[PDB]
Parts: sequence; C-alpha cells; structure tokens
Amino acid sequence: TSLYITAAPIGAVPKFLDPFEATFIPSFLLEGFFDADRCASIAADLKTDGWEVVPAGGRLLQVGHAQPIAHFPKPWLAALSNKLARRIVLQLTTYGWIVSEQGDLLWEHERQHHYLPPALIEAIEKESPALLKNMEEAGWIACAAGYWQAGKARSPYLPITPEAITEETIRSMRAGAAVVHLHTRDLSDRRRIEIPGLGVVTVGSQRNQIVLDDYDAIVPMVKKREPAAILNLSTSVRGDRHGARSKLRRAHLKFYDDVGSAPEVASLSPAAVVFQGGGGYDNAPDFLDAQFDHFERVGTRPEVEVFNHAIVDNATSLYRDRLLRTGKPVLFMLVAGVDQYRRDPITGEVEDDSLIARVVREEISSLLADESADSHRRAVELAIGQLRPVVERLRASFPVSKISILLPGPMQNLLVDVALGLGLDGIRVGLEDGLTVNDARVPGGVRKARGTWEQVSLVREELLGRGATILTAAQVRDMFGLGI
Ligand SMILES: O=C([O-])CC(=O)C(=O)O
Ligand SMILES: [Mg+2]
Repeated sequence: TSLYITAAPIGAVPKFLDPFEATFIPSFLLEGFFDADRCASIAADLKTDGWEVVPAGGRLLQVGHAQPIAHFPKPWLAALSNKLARRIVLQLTTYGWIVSEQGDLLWEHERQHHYLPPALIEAIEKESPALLKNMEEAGWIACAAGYWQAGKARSPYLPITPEAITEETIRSMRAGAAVVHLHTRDLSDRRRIEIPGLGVVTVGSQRNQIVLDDYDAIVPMVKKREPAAILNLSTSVRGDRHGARSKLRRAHLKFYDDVGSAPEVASLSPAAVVFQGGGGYDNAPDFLDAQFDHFERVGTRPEVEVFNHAIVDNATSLYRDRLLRTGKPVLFMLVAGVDQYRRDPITGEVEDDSLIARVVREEISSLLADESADSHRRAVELAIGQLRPVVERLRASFPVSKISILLPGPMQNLLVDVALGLGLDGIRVGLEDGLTVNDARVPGGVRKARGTWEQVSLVREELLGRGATILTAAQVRDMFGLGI
C-alpha cells in the first residue's frame, strides 16, 4: 500500500513543562515563609499541577536560579542497567537536555534548576557509587525534603498556543505528514506562584478544550504558510464531562472566510468513549445526528475515531448511510492499544470493549518488554490477530475507505509492522499519542522526542526502508476528494 502520515501534535492528555522553571521546592522554604494554611494552599495547588511530595536524598543541579531572601557523558550512563539509564535519559530530556551525536546528554543553556528524586539517586548509588560521586563533583547537590515536578507525561516541546501549534503543524507537514490532527487547550487559569529563595513557578491545568479563538488564529496562520495543509480538528470533550451534547463540539467546524473553506477533516466517535484509565465522554444519538448534519452541510469529512467495538458496530450499521453521505473514501483511525470499557446502561457494570482485548494487550506489553526479536514477532502476531477482523468489518461495510492506526508511545515499535501487515492506508504519530522516540546513540535507547515533527521523520524513514510510498498533503486532498 501507499500510506499517509497523520501528525497529532497536542492531544488532550500530555502537558507542557517549562524546563527553565524550578523543578524542586524545598519544604523548609514553603513551610516557614507562609502561614501554615496558605502553605497548605500553595502545596495543594502544586499538587494539583502534578508536583509530588519527596523525602530527603534528591540531587539538584542549579545554575543562576535563586535570589536573596552540565553534561552526562555516554560512559556514565553505560555504567548502568538499561532500565536505570532510560529513567535518567527520560528525566533529563524531559528537562530539555538533549542527546549529542556521541550519545552524551547535554544541557545547552546557562541557567537551570534540575532535580532528580531520592528513589532515582538511591538506585544510582546502588548500581554505581562512582557515578553518584562524578555527579556530585559536577555540581549535583544533596537535597532536603520537599516538592518535585517530575513532569510526568510532560514535554518541554508540547505546543499549547496558537503560535506554537502553527509552527509544529508546519514542521510536521514538512517532515512528511499529510494530515495534522489538532487539539486546543484552555490556558485561562495560568497563575504565577512566587517562592522566596527560589523564584517563580507557573501552574495551570492546560485542560483539553475546544477554544474557538485559538482556531480562528490557527487555521489561517497554518494556511498562509502551507495552503495544502489538511487539518483534522478534534471534536473531543475528553477531560470535560457535561459538554458532550454542546454545539461547541462543532462550532469550530465553520466556513473560515480567511481561508475559503471549512476544516477538511474532523474527528467523530459514534458511541460513548469510556477509557479504562478514566476521563471519557459521551457521544449520544441526538448529538451525533446534529454532528453528521453539520459535517455534511459545511463539507467537512469525518474521521471516525475507532476507540472500541461499539464504534465498529455502530459505524457499520446505524450510522453507515450517514457516513456514506459525508463523502468517500470514509476515513477511520484505529485507536489501538488503549484499554476501553463498555458500560451496561441497565446495571451500570463495565466490560472490556478494547480493539485489542485487554488480556491480549497485556501480553503484548509483556512481550515488548522482553526486547527480543522473537518476542517482538509474537507481539505483532497478537496485534494483527486482534485488529484483523476489525479492519475487515470496516472494509466490508465501506469498500471505499481509508484506515489508519495509532498506538500509545510504549507500544509504538509495533506501528509499522502492524500497519503493513493489516494493509492499512495510514499511520499516526505525535505527542498526543507518545512523548518519546528511539535513539540508538544513547544508552537505554529511548528519549523524549524533540517534537511531533521528529516522530514524523522517523516513521517516514522506517516506512521508506520497507518499500512503502508516502503520500503528500496535495495528493491526499486530491485522492480523498477533500476541501470541497
Ligand atoms: O480527537 C478525538 O476525537 C479524541 C481524542 O483526542 C481523545 O478523546 O483522546
Ligand atoms: Mg485527538
């Protein structure tokens, strides 16, 4: 098959981390400078924003970062188990350190306030006391108890503003992506917390939210630079119950006068999406009737986000004629590897409804953890066996269709094999789905991606190495009849 790459640069879940902000707040400074109650308040707000309580024993590397009241050579990391090295590499690249061509970690800035937690330091101390000593000579200093910003599910490169989203969209397209799937985030709750003997920390939910003013900016800013761009707007209200039938979910799917069209594509999920991990959202029949009516009217092609088997059942039965009406080829995205529930409306009980059955998915994760060529091949087999009948049901009901696949970060080594073996038409990558890339230069072999564009370049590379063709935006538009 020929394939198109979808870039997904933002999503609902990951958060931006400012790597130039403090990453550790000592207890004695917070508790002993504010009243015990506003100290409980600041703490709660830090905790809301993902900061975690830590005991003494951490290490802090700090330069030019306080007011009155930086390399990691490859042989250092190579001295450790793969697991320990990966932990360090992921933590430091989350903090904006980068991997050099020699496979060293480098911080390429003057100031920094970068902290490693006691559990990491303890593990280093056990595997290599000499490394801990080398680190302390390099300036890593022992810490008291306090609060740490791990940046769990965070990236210093996540774009959350119209300007940054535009720039990443364009870079992703230039790295090879034909389609860009967009979310916006609500940043109205941003607030600066000042801490004496430390400085300012900025908190905020970065909550997933359709922001109309953001799209009013993004759509023409993208189109001015790349008029061929195929924009796929998220209609999801993930994280935000109580908005599931709101017209807000199509208000961004208007004709944009500055651009002379409605968005080319937008996401549509024709059943409730109930993540096993929590945070899902309904898509009721009355709401969906309104969505389809609207997509058809403005000329936006739905991309059916196939989260679960309920969606497969519904798309191929009740909603089939409506999907045909919104134009061929009908577009599908397999949200593979993400555990899903279906809830019985009568009893309220849930059962597995994942595309890859959770029990099978758990086996796949175990196999990928082996890091052996045999295990990888078994993992691919299990994935294909689970996904094959889903793909065939979709192909049978929609002879003129295009089916892509995504996978969560930790399963992404399967992406190309699974997509090629299923005869899929596309593959999606981006910070929405995973924050990492492989990098053979660095011990442990994994690090934070420099951007969605980097993930796009790498998947494009792997595809070309197996004799696949990569379609451009101009080609996808023409062949899928989009933007009319
Ligand atoms: O974009 C969509 O339609 C779905 C999505 O990102 C999510 O709910 O995780
Ligand atoms: Mg999305």
